[PDB]
Amino acid sequence: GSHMIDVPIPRFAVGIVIGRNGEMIKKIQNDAGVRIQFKPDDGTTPERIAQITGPPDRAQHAAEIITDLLRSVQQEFNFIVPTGKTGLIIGKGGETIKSISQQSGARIELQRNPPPNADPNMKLFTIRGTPQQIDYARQLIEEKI
DNA sequence: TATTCCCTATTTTTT
Repeated sequence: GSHMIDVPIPRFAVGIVIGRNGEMIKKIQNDAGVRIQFKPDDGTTPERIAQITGPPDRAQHAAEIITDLLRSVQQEFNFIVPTGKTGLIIGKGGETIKSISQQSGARIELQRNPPPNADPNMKLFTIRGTPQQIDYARQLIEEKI
C-alpha cells in the first residue's frame, strides 16, 4: 500500500496546505499525486494534523513541499520666535508666511502661547509638512530671521 | 506692531 505520513500544522496555517479553492492541494495533488485528509488535532494541541498518502516515493518528496512551504508560513517641528521679530516674519498680510508655506508646501499656523504660564516674551509657531517639505520652510525662515 | 491662508490572511475534500 502507499506510505502514509501525518504532518502537524497549526489551524491558522492549515489554509496554506489546502489553499483557497484548493489551488494548493489540487496543484500539489496533481504535481505530486497525493491525497491529503486532515484529522482533528490529536495531542490536545491547537493544530490540525494532515494525513498525506501516496507512493512511498511521492509520499516522502510530497511531504517536503508542504514542509518547505509551511516553514514559509512560520515631519513636524516647532519654530521658536521672539515677540520682537514676529512682525518681520508674518509680513504685510502674511505675504511672507504664505510664500514660505506654499513654496515649502508645509502648513504653518501661529500657535498661541498661554500668557499666564508661557513667556509673553516668546511665541510658538507650529510648522508641519512632509520631511522634505518642512526642511524647505525652515531654510527660508532662517535667512529672514 | 497687527493680521494671514492652509488643511481637516484565509481555506478544501471524501469517508
